[PDB]
Amino acid sequence: GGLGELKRRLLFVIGALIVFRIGSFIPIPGIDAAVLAKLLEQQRGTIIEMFNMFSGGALSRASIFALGIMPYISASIIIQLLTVVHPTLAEIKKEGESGRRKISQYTRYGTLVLAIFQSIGIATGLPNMPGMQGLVINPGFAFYFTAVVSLVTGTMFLMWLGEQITERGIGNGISIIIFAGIVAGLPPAIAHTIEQARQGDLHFLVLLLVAVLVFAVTFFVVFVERGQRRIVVNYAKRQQGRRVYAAQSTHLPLKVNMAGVIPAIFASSIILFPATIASWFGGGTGWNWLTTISLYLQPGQPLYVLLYASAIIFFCFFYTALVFNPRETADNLKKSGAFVPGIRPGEQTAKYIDKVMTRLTLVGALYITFICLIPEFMRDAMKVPFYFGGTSLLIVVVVIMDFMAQVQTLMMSSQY
RNA sequence: GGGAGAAGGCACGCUGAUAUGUAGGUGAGGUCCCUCGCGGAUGGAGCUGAAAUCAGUCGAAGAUACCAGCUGGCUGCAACU
Repeated sequence: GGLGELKRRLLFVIGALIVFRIGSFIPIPGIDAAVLAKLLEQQRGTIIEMFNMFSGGALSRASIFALGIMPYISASIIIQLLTVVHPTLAEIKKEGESGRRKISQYTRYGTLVLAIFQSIGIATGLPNMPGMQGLVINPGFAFYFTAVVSLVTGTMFLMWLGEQITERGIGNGISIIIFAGIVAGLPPAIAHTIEQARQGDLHFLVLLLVAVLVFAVTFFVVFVERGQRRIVVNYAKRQQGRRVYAAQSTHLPLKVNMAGVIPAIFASSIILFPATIASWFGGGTGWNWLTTISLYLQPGQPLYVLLYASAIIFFCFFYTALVFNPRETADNLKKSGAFVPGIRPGEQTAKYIDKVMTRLTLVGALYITFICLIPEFMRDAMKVPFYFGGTSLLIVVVVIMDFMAQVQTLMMSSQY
């Protein structure tokens, strides 16, 4: 706040959020958001609620972003999938950053194609199914083309905003946009909670217990994320071997979390994808089957909570194992002549680190599972609104902690 | 040539550093050359590894056991194995 350098970046990010907000408050022409918002009040609109949380609340308002930034993440999932399966992309990836720019371009183009396909499916399928129940506009090719091009331009401009915040400002664009979109719904929730509290509909003690529990979860997950296991190693004697004296790290820190919201968003996309594709048909055979299997996975249902929990565990474990590389560490200790008591340098050192991280990231994922599990049972028992949900809290905490970590990192780098 | 191992004396363990194993010994990967091979040069990862010096430490005793010359002076005879 004091430094002007970070101040300009802050004003840039905030301003970007302003532009994004104004752009998100503009509904699609020929679409009434009132009947849509009225439709979400039923049980058939509860299944799309979880998908609405990642749209920044622009889904109910029928803004220029239908799916939000989700198709970009899904596009990244598809790109990584083709990278794992097809060796052709893997070869290009090994050609250096020059091929990484190609993977980039193909990821953006894939995002474009997915945006087009999803625009077509959504706009054509759901409204025109009854048809013309929610929309007055006739099911013609004009409305189709209009909706397609509109959602394409919207998603493209959104990606542009994501690139601008990432480049000309601190932190990730997608991260801060999703974060802002999530925390934007908190003040109306609190306001409506207070207004209904004086009506006798909601008890004050309940809200107090909710707030206290939220603060407790906060303090807890903050305490956990900064928790780490350090490996003590004393090296080295005999100063004329051209390695010592260090003047280096006397201990190797090991963090439970990376940390990032990427596994959470990815897992969210993966789990919600079958729920998203089945939510396009409200009536007909979709009501008899697709709507049923859409009710199979619900934020209020324990099954979806357990499945999403397992997804969180798997994605977080895989990501944590992917980011941290014991090879580079072992090579770093080898070139410096570090000898671990405990050990002998080689491949045996890499197996030890993996052995520790396997017993670490596991119980860490168990902790995250618990933290994600509590607010659902709290929502069932205390009847708290959906803005207090566990996923949103996790996203907020991760985003804030990681952003502040990056800030302190930049301040430490600029210091010495 | 010998006599001579003459006689007589000195250090000797362990641990650390000089060097997280040195001097040497071996010689991978790589790059180059080739009359292209079980080739040549470069190359130094890994592996092996004395000796010494300095500092410390235990014990009455460090060639701690088994192992492993008694030595010197005069003379007879036979040169010698």
